[PDB]
Amino acid sequence: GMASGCKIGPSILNSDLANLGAECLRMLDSGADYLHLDVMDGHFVPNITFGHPVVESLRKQLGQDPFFDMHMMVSKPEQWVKPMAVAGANQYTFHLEATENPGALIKDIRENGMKVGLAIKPGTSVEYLAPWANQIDMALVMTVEPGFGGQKFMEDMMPKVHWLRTQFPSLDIEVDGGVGPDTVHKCAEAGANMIVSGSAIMRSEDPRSVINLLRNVCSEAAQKR
Amino acid sequence: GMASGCKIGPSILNSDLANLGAECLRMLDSGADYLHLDVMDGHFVPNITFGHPVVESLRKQLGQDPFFDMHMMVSKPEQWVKPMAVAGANQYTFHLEATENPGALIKDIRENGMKVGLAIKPGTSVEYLAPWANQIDMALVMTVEPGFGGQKFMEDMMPKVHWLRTQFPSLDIEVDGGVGPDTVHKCAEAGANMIVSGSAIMRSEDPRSVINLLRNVCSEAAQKR
Ligand SMILES: [Zn+2]
Ligand SMILES: [Zn+2]
Repeated sequence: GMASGCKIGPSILNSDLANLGAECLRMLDSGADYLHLDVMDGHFVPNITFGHPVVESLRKQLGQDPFFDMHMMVSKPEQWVKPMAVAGANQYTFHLEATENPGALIKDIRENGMKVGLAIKPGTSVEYLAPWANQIDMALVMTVEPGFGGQKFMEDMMPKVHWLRTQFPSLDIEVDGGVGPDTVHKCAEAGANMIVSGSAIMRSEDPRSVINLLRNVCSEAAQKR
Repeated sequence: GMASGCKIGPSILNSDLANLGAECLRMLDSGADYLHLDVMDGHFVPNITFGHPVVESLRKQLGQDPFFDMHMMVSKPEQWVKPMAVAGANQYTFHLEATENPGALIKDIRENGMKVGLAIKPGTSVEYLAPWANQIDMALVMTVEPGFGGQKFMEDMMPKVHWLRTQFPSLDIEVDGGVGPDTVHKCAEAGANMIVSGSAIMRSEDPRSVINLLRNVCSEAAQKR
């Protein structure tokens, strides 16, 4: 199959947001494959993080090479496609629950020169990604309810990851929510190959070591597939 | 009267948002009286800037002394009072157009230990501020339409500032929108004593010089009142 082999994308929300450029560089210097940037508009989820203006500053600072995956937890994803492309995002991961026209939105993301991610919240059945799997670059199975503080990793989401992996062997599948050295085993064995992790990396004196561990656990499961 | 002296609060949206702490420290080291932080939720205005998690990082870096004025351009300002108070905001400036119960919000802001600001956009008659002028710490008369890039300063907003100053000699009155060395005379003469400016200060080589100029022009007007 053509699934990408394991990628680790640190989430930066638990980083020092007052020094976000330096934090990102630290993640990339520790071996991050991509940067997972969580954008929340206070409507789709009960929190407000940052929008395309922060993204543009980050792009000016880091240059063109680093890959930015925008996790768009916003209620009108159609509205931010162009501003994010102009800001320099590489991938636009929108929520199935935030539009009535996913098809048109996928076309617009592509028309704007970005890769397409499609995410689903815990209550949304995995079956609803099926008609879109072959038309996207990456699927995101969330493993916490977004926008809430201090949510435990949800083991009962793994059947969604396994079902996606079984039906679409070449789809890139991301997990996002409480993923760390302990929960990554379950995510990898279930089929996920794109790992988002935040506090487990940000709490460490040695983020390179934590990213290595995540990638290595992910790989050992992927080589068995 | 008890109108505060002249105060300059740089706006930081044209700063390097990937180095926001360093940018705020530079403003403070340049004589800024406060920091004016524009919060936009992508609904009340067509832009998403940043929320309380970024304010919390800023407060942790800069310590307890600097004063943060939150310009809350959000559709549900009731929702972010407690989160902003916990993040360490000093003043919460909400928009009169963003609520049908300004009275209860003013109380809630004060219960959460913050100063109270009340803002009106250009299309909103200044008469609508009057019932609340004595009950707030600061009124904000916006001098551009919020949410759009590169808007010209609106000279036709000056009569709103003057009416406010005449009716409420002890009220602190803020102007926000394309205010700089070339428009500050008009704002001061009209009656404004809190001056928010962006690029004119941010992109200067001598930001202390620009802050001093803005305060000095403002004082020359204030002395004649
Ligand atoms: Zn995310
Ligand atoms: Zn403002």
